[PDB]
Amino acid sequence: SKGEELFTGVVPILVELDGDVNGHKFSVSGEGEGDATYGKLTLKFICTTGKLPVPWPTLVTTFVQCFSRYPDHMKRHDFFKSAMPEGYVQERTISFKDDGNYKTRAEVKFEGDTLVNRIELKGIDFKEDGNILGHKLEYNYNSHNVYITADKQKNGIKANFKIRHNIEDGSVQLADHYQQNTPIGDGPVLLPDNHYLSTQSALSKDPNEKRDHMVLLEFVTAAGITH
Ligand SMILES: [Mg+2]
Ligand SMILES: [Mg+2]
Repeated sequence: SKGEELFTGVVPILVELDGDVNGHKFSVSGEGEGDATYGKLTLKFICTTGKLPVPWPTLVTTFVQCFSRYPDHMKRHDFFKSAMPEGYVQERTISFKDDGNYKTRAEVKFEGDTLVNRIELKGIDFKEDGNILGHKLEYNYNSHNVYITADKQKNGIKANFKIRHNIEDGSVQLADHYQQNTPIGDGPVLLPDNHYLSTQSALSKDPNEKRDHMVLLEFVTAAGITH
């Protein structure tokens, strides 16, 4: 199909987010590249407004699942690439257990040859000395499965998953994710059978970077269907 062919090589990525969490307003810019042939993403994010008022890991899922590797036998289930180049809206509610929530609305599409993720994020109901506003989360990331189901009435998909953020005391802060994707354009899109994205992420720091930032290396493979 047309949109999957846009991803057979290395594709430059731009991410731009504006956020307001409990009235703390901030912006982040990111750049990198994806190689969906290998399910591979490399991204660097910079807080352009100063210090990020929430922990970097809490934003990883919000900051391009079109770069997932869909095995050849699963290509007919790849909604994300099928919506390209016109793109898709991706919306989430992220519910931090015993704390606040983020609501995100993003548009993922090509601008020229560059894959862009533009996000508005709103966070409310956070506790002033909870794990988020209190910055009690370790700078690391666990592996998780993203469970995808079709949403035919919206010509799109939904997903549900649980992200676990490690707390500095050794405990875990659960972030329940509910997700909806809808295509922006008028091209045909693929409505998938149930499957999941097996996702692993590593966070690091650029030793030469003094702005508040995050480097992300992520690998994602679609799975759960055998033939
Ligand atoms: Mg291929
Ligand atoms: Mg731990």
